Amino acid sequence: GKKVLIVYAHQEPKSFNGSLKNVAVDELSRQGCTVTVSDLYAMNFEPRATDKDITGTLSNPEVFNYGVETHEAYKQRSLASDITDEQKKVREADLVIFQFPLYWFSVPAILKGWMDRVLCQGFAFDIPGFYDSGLLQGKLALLSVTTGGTAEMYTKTGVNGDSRYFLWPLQHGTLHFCGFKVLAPQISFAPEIASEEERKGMVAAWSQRLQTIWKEEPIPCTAHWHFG
Amino acid sequence: GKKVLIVYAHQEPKSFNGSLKNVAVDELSRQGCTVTVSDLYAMNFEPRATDKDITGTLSNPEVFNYGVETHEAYKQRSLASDITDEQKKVREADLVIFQFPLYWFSVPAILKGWMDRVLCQGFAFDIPGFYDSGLLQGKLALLSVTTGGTAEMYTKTGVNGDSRYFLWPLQHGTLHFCGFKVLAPQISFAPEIASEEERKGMVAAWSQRLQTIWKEEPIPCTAHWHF
Ligand SMILES: Cc1cc2nc3c(=O)[nH]c(=O)nc-3n(C[C@H](O)[C@H](O)[C@H](O)COP(=O)(O)OP(=O)(O)OC[C@H]3O[C@@H](n4cnc5c(N)ncnc54)[C@H](O)[C@@H]3O)c2cc1C
Ligand SMILES: Cc1cc2nc3c(=O)[nH]c(=O)nc-3n(C[C@H](O)[C@H](O)[C@H](O)COP(=O)(O)OP(=O)(O)OC[C@H]3O[C@@H](n4cnc5c(N)ncnc54)[C@H](O)[C@@H]3O)c2cc1C
Ligand SMILES: COc1cc2nc(N3CCN(C(=O)c4ccco4)CC3)nc(N)c2cc1OC
Ligand SMILES: COc1cc2nc(N3CCN(C(=O)c4ccco4)CC3)nc(N)c2cc1OC
Ligand SMILES: [Zn+2]
Ligand SMILES: [Zn+2]
Repeated sequence: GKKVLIVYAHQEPKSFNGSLKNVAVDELSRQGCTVTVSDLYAMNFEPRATDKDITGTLSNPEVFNYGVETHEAYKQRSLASDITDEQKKVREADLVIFQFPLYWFSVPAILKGWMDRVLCQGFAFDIPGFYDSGLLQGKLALLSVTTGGTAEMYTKTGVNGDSRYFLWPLQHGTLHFCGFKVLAPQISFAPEIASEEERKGMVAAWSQRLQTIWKEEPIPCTAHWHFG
Repeated sequence: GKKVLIVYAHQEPKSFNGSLKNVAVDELSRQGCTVTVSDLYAMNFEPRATDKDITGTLSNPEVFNYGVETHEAYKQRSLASDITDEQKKVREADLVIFQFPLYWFSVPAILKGWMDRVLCQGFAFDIPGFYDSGLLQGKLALLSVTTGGTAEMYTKTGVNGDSRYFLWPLQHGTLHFCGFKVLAPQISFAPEIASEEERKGMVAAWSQRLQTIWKEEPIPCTAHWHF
């Protein structure tokens, strides 16, 4: 028995991202997995890292330091409940899938805020207690990303460089840092450009990949994998 | 005369980032430059890309495509005023400095939202206006970043890898894509582990570099430079 959290960042249910999220839910549900979706836009999820994220007495009220104050708030249980709600979902999950359109070679800001606010020190990592010693060790993570650019454009000799270059901050700097084993990303290239058959193909490839997701090995989340 | 925009993303005026922003203001002001600051947290800047970003009625209110709708709204002068306020500052600027602490090998979400919302198709880029021909060509951009990790931690065979690895999505994927010439980043490594005198010295060095900022050449913003 397995628990899956899908962190989903798209404004439009009828979008290609919406379809990818829906087939994920359908297929994991069919397998008998426990499935939860955090639909960040529908939740109006707060992306800003602010002093509103701590409800208790601040450790240093004269000079506000977000990292210091959230680490302390986590230990004291004085974090805002929207953060601790998300942390519960992550804690219980065996696999976390991020479903999002690529925005400026990265996640949309609303999802960036989820990373900034939910993955605090004490919960997701400590110093020491990061990368292979990260606190979310034992969990799997997977990026399911859609692009405007074609696969052509995302090659080493294309304008945008290889797709793996833009994965580094997310796969390594965030997920690996927190101790996740990272599964190979699912990149669905340029669905707005693609034909009807090509889009249906991309949806079914994801659906089909999910059938055997629990048999996959993680990537070696290293500089060499990303950059060669 | 030169116009500079500083897009600043820290919650605390007394912070190390705050000090770096303040010396940039002081030094560029001393030089006679026109200086504007967008203090994102103080503005409570909206980071979410939503249909609220378009005023009046939408191009296709059945299926919402942010990219399409904001491109159309830009062309039809129908974007929310927080966005168009920022676009005016960017249009008039000769240099845009981004002052921020590194969050997860990237910009804080509030700053990511400025990028997502302000740099829309029609304003910052178009077909064929991207990279070398991007719509903001002729402008300079500069990332001034503070980190938790020391410089040693950010070496090519360090835990965190090379600094330039994380710069790629920001410098190339974003700024170069819009046509900016990118100046070398100012990276202020690990202010929190001090010393109080060593912090003084990083602030001073940023100020010193700003003295000759207009003489500098842009980096070659290529896969090669970063990797
Ligand atoms: C601020 C911003 C920054 C961006 N930065 C980048 C960037 O840095 N690099 C880059 O490459 N791109 C970038 N993009 C482009 C962006 O990544 C794409 O527009 C997005 O990935 C497309 O996914 P979508 O779900 O919105 O597509 P949609 O427009 O929703 O889908 C395309 C088509 O697929 C159809 N569809 C939906 N479901 C199905 C289904 N079940 N079967 C068949 N068809 C279906 C839809 O009806 C639609 O016609 C950026 C976009 C924005 C707005
Ligand atoms: C969500 C999150 C994600 C993060 N992700 C990363 C990451 O991926 N990689 C990484 O390396 N780090 C990361 N960090 C750490 C972060 O980048 C550092 O905490 C930050 O850059 C420190 O900058 P600051 O301005 O807040 O320092 P401050 O705490 O504000 O500065 C340190 C000291 O400088 C003092 N000071 C202020 N002005 C001056 C002055 N002019 N002269 C002398 N001293 C002065 C202050 O009083 C303070 O004591 C993350 C932090 C958070 C909260
Ligand atoms: C090559 O890399 C990039 C590609 C991008 N594509 C788009 N779109 C989204 C909409 N498209 C369409 O097919 C389209 C046409 C009509 C309706 O929809 C593709 C262009 N928007 C961006 N902001 C991009 C940024 C990039 O690099 C930073
Ligand atoms: C190696 O790369 C990383 C370094 C990090 N350092 C910190 N600090 C900054 C240094 N601190 C301090 O001296 C300190 C101690 C007490 C108060 O302040 C706080 C933790 N916080 C993060 N979130 C980091 C994330 C990283 O990679 C994703
Ligand atoms: Zn890694
Ligand atoms: Zn470049």
